[PDB]
Amino acid sequence: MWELTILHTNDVHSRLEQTSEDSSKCVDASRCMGGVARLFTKVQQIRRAEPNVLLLDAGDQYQGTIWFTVYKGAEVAHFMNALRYDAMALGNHEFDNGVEGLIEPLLKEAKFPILSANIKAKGPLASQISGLYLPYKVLPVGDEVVGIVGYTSKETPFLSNPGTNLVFEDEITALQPEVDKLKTLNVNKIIALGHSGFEMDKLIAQKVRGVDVVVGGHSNTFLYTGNPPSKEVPAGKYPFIVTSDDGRKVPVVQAYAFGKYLGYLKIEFDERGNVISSHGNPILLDSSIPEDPSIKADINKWRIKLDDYSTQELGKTIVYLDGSSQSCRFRECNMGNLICDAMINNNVSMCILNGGGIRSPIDERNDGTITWENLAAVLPFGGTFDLVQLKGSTLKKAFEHSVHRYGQSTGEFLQVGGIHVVYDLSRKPGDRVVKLDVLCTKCRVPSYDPLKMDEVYKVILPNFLANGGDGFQMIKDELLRHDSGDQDINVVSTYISKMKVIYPAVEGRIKFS
Amino acid sequence: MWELTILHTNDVHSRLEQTSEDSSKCVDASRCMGGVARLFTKVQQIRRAEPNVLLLDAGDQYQGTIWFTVYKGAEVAHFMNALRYDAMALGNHEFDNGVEGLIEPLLKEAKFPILSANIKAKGPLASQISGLYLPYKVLPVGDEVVGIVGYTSKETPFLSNPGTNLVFEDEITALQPEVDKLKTLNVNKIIALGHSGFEMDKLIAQKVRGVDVVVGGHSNTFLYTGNPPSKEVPAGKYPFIVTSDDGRKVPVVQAYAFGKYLGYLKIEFDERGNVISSHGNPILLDSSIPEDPSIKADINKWRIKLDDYSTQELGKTIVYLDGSSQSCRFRECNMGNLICDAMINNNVSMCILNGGGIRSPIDERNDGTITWENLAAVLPFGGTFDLVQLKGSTLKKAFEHSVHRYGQSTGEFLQVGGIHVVYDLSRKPGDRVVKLDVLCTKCRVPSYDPLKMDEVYKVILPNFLANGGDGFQMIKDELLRHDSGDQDINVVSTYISKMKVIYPAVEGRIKFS
Ligand SMILES: CCCN(Cc1ccc(-c2cn(CCF)nn2)cc1)c1nc(Cl)nc2c1ncn2[C@@H]1O[C@H](COP(=O)(O)CP(=O)(O)O)[C@@H](O)[C@H]1O
Ligand SMILES: CCCN(Cc1ccc(-c2cn(CCF)nn2)cc1)c1nc(Cl)nc2c1ncn2[C@@H]1O[C@H](COP(=O)(O)CP(=O)(O)O)[C@@H](O)[C@H]1O
Ligand SMILES: [Zn+2]
Ligand SMILES: [Zn+2]
Ligand SMILES: [Zn+2]
Ligand SMILES: [Zn+2]
Repeated sequence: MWELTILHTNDVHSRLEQTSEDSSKCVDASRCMGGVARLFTKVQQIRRAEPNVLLLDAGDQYQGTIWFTVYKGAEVAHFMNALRYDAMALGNHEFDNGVEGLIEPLLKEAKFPILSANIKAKGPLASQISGLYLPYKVLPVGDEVVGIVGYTSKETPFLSNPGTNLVFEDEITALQPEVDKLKTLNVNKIIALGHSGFEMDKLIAQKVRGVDVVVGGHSNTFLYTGNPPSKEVPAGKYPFIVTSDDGRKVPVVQAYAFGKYLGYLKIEFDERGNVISSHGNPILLDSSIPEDPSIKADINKWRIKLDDYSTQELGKTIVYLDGSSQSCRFRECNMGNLICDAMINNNVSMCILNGGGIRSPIDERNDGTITWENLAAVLPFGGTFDLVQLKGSTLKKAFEHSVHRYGQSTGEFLQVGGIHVVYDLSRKPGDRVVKLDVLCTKCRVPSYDPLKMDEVYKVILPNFLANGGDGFQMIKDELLRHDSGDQDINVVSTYISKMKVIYPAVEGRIKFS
Repeated sequence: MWELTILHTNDVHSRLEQTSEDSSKCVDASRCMGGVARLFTKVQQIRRAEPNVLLLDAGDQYQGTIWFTVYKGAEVAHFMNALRYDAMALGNHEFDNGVEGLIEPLLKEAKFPILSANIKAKGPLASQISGLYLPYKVLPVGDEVVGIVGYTSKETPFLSNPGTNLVFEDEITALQPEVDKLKTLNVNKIIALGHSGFEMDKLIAQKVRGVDVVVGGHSNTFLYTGNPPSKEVPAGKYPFIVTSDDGRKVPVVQAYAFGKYLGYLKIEFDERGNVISSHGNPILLDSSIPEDPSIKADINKWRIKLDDYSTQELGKTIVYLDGSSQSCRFRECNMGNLICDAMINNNVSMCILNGGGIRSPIDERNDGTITWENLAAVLPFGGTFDLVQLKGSTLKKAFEHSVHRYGQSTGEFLQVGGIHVVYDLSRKPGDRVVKLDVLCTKCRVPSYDPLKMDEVYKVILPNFLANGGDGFQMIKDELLRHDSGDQDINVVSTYISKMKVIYPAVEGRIKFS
């Protein structure tokens, strides 16, 4: 009989400073949430109350806000060290700044094991990272040992910039020998901590024999048993119970994203390291839990650098800039419309944009003041808006891909400019596009004329889509001409200043049967 | 066996200086048309070829271009005197500058009879304007007399500001005693010259016993026998033959508008002043007819004052600003979209605009340069964009009115901003609106939601529509609140400068089944 409490965050994405209800910049501080300082209070509060506790992270601490743009990992290592994190799995966004952008700020400065069993190293890089990350860590909790095995998304080479001298083996295949190794090492209790998404977490739980619990991330999954405290609608109960082939009931947990919730999972274990009972719920980190003062003071010490890099007004918004996943990945969101307008205004009649790239909404309640900061949250990656030459057939395929797996918060949903697309989800994937009228360019007056397969159109789109990202291989493998455009933020920054006061709308660009 | 040639212009609307194929400012002078100087050449050319000729005008020289804004009638009297016009009927736009702004520049300076039989004067104005205009004029042509009887639109009190001491009696009723008078005065030939439109011209021809020929205007009707020389599609043959009740075939003519065509009509008359034969066609005044040099020199000697009209680009257009009647009064024209955007940007989610108020397109081929001159052609009246508070039922009625007599180049067709209307012309007038989704204002993110009858909307529209013009009595008799807005031109002038480079489009705001 042993009691362990697992506390977990996943996909925080640089929300060190407290955010709004929608994870945008904290506007109303009385009705504000999350943050590293507020989490310190709840973590500390749990730590004293429970006997054996583990604060874990399932990746994606990188990107999302100006904190990352400025410190590039210095904030993550400093504040995760401050919060005394027990362990963290490598996320796909941890490789965004190349291999050194992982080695120099985080891997060298972290006072905690950073894990990953399915990443193997070769050649020059082989000895550089050797020992900086481990496949597993056997933490001594009380008078028991707990083995944590890490894993990072198999698709990280596509999804980010991990490098050429790192190899991403299959999760379940690379995890099993490491779990079996730990079992022989008399490690009765195995947590698997990884960044591969909910569906992959569930088969890990069902397939990897010996994993007592799965703590994942990547997909921003929100799980809840009961009536949720906020706008987040749950995908299942907390914990999600997977019945392994072993005959065990393996709990699977996720904490949404942006440090809005601290995942709490209490576990009763037997003499042999088997879950007898488990229960919990992700704790909503809201104003009812005070931000720890000493830790918040350090955030303010690290804020004056961030202040200079976004302490002035660029434009004003009278509409709420809806840059939320719930809207931008399922329907035409006004933020996507704004960015597309900004793109064409920077030069072409068509713009295409992956909803996945819309990382943050912008709140108009702060009188509409749109600062450099509000916006480096919407566009945190520093890509560009590149010119392309596409065939009508090529564009029809991309729209077909746009809703190929619709309804799974995937980022391949397109936000458009100068395109009027209508979808029918009742039909089979591959024949769901019902209309695609595009804005004419040879014409003297622009009018929407249906797309012709055999005609060549000039579309402006992010570097990510030109690179063939989000599975848009047809764009990369069928384009006629690609051109290096201007920096993504500066396209929206120059447009906002030019407009002075903005007000985009859902005007029927994307429609559904 | 008498031969009379009637030469006629109608609705020139201040196109003294030659214009483009679309009556906008002359861009390419080698492919340019119309104008007072070019007309002088063709008129003089006809005059020396034919024996008995009459140069007549059926109204509307006033308003249209900056020539009228600056000289307010000095140009009309000076150049019509130069062109040696024989007679002119009063048009509805002649009263645009009140009753004094007609008498002071034109009525006192014209070296030709200005006619109108259906305008009667009362009280103070009675003796002021006594003799300045006449109901008829008996011109001596060769060794014969020709009686011309004038008429101005019955609805001029609504259509413009004709003062308060002028009374507009019915045309056919006021014309008949004057034609009967002339017949008793032994005046065998009667040509009726008036500004009431084509349909009214045809009933005048059928009904007023004794009228040998009708030469009209107001409706910009283009008539042609054969293959037309330009974009103007004809409404009938030239001359249009009306069969009068007293067994005569009465010819009816019109020469489109803007001085693009000089209407030519050949007439064989009998001993008793009866048309035996008649034939003609409106002559396309193009570069193939040279502009008379002496007269063009005078146009340039005056032009010098008009030159200080923003001879610097307020803004640039990359699209052709389609401000033509053919588009703006039948479908959603990009010019109407531009003005509506300018109105909401000015200071509300909805804008409505009468297509009639779009008096001129703007040509983007002149390096895209938009000047105060160009804008004065689109918006020549000096109205204002007023705020209104109308209920859904009231707006639904206005949209029904919009297409109540659709297809007759009437100005009550609405151009919109933040409104998405769909019409079905197959249905009965009063049941023609199938969709009317409006842009929400109480919402945080603007989205198009269907209009509710019992809800109030805050629409921005011209003062012309607010004081119930174009038969939109429902606007004037059902509004909840009206507010004095900014000047029409200055709303578009401030918007263009703010945007720097504009590019409106036909984006589906107005649609049809
Ligand atoms: C230049 C491109 C910048 N990046 C990052 C990035 C990509 C690839 C390399 C990279 C360099 N190289 C080497 C070139 F030689 N190979 N590869 C680097 C960085 C990106 N840009 C845009 Cl526009 N969108 C991006 C994006 N990354 C991701 N999304 C979106 O994120 C969505 C998922 O979001 P989520 O569910 O919260 C899961 P997670 O992102 O929280 O892990 C997707 O559907 C995408 O649409
Ligand atoms: C402040 C309003 C300015 N005006 C002029 C005007 C109206 C009325 C008074 C007037 C002052 N008052 C007194 C107020 F206390 N009563 N009445 C003066 C001037 C106007 N404004 C706008 Cl927005 N549109 C106008 C307009 N006039 C006409 N259209 C349009 O012209 C179309 C027809 O064009 P057409 O076929 O070429 C025939 P014609 O105009 O060549 O004769 C119509 O359908 C209208 O839409
Ligand atoms: Zn993430
Ligand atoms: Zn991730
Ligand atoms: Zn006219
Ligand atoms: Zn008229």
